[PDB]
Amino acid sequence: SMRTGMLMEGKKGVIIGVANDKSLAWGIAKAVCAQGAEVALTYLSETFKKRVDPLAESLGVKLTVPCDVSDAESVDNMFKVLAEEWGSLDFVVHAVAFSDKNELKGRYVDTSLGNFLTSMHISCYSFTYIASKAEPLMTNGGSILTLSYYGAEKVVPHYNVMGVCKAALEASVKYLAVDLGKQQIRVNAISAGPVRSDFHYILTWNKYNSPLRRNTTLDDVGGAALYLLSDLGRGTTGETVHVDCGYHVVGMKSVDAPDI
Amino acid sequence: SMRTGMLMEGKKGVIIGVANDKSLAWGIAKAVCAQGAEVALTYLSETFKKRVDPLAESLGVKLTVPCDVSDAESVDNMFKVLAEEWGSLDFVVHAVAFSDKNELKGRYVDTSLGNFLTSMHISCYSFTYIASKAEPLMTNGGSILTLSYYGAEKVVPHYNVMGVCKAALEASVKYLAVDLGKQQIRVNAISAGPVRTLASSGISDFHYILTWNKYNSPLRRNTTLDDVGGAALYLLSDLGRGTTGETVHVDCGYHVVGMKSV
Repeated sequence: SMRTGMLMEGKKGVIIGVANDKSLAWGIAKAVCAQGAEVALTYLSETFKKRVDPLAESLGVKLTVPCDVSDAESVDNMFKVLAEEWGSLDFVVHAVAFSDKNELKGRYVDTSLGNFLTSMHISCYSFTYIASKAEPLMTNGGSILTLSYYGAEKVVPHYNVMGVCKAALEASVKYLAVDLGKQQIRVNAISAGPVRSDFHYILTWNKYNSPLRRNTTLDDVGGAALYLLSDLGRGTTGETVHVDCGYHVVGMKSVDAPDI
Repeated sequence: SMRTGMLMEGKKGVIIGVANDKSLAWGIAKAVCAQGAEVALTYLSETFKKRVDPLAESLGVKLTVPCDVSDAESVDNMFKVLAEEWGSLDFVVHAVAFSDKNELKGRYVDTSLGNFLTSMHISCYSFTYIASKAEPLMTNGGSILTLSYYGAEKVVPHYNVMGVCKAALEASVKYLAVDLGKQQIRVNAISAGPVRTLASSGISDFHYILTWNKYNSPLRRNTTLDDVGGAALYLLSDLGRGTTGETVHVDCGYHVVGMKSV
């Protein structure tokens, strides 16, 4: 639980998507809390609250609030609570995605309408709606951040409809940046490499072929989130920053990496 | 009505989205028909058959079929009709998009859920569904084409959720190209510059968009239906056999402009 710097001192923000200590949302929470941020964590509903409690305790988080990002009334209530507790907000982190697991295993061309719309609602639209509700609380400027992946830009096998959803999200970041920039609110994404069967293969491929010859870590993603959410990042908006050990630059499997 | 070449001789295909003679879909139809294609034109419902009849007659099109891309049964019936008439298909052109006109006037951040979902369904998902229906009719290869716009890539006015929908569409093109390429089916998009379709739309932002593109594009003119037709001829004919997953800009160069023409 050790705080190690003061880069986020005096900044208050909500992180949406921390359900365990292995996730990207957790890596970001740990990084900003270690730099003095005052954080609220969300949990899906009362039934799943006891899972967030100890994560909040280790971070030093004192405010946890219910939020189901597919439910407009739940999101509205969450911001009402933050408004009452804090009056203003400095940052929002949106680390939530959803898509049908079985359709990911199939071909993209076989995607069903229901899965397409559900995935788009949770993975893409929720960010826009959340941004709309955060705006009146972010009077003194601030920073809103979401997460993406290289499958938004190039075809990654079995990422299917999530690639399409993340492409939509990356575009939404740009349109949001224009709307919210009038209030000095930045809007950005981190395009993260995979962090350590299908998943094992993608992770190994990234290890073998990335320029740094390692996988992305939670600490890497936390560092980038600190840039974007602190005063260091005041001049960057509408951007998708790759935090993937350089994988995005590679146009072909390394000649001396093994095929797998 | 006069055929001028043979680039599409022996190719059969369906064009979805021709409702008048001013649209991109019409420009494409005119171009492929003039090169010898056998074309089927869709119309939205029985109400609109009167509007498409004279367009089809002037193109020499003998097959028209209902197709409302929000209704899976309608789409399924359309491909049933093509399979019965032709047995196989060489090309598909998808020129359909929809969003709530009132939300376009406002801010992207105020987009409603209903508008987002409906725009996504019609403007992006329908292309994927149509591609899935075409696949078994194109075992011998061919070409599937959709339309996009620079608002998919960069923020432009009076576009809002359509920018997000088009970005999703351009990503879907890439995924579809991987799925359908083993069968030698190419999947591509044309990112077209704005064209005047109405004498006056009554929307100042549209006048602005058109004017800005005209004066600041490298060619110092607006995109025409002929321009888009020619690009479609590349992508849909044998000339385009080696290109797939691509979004080709047919916008008089506007996409390269970082500031303004001097």
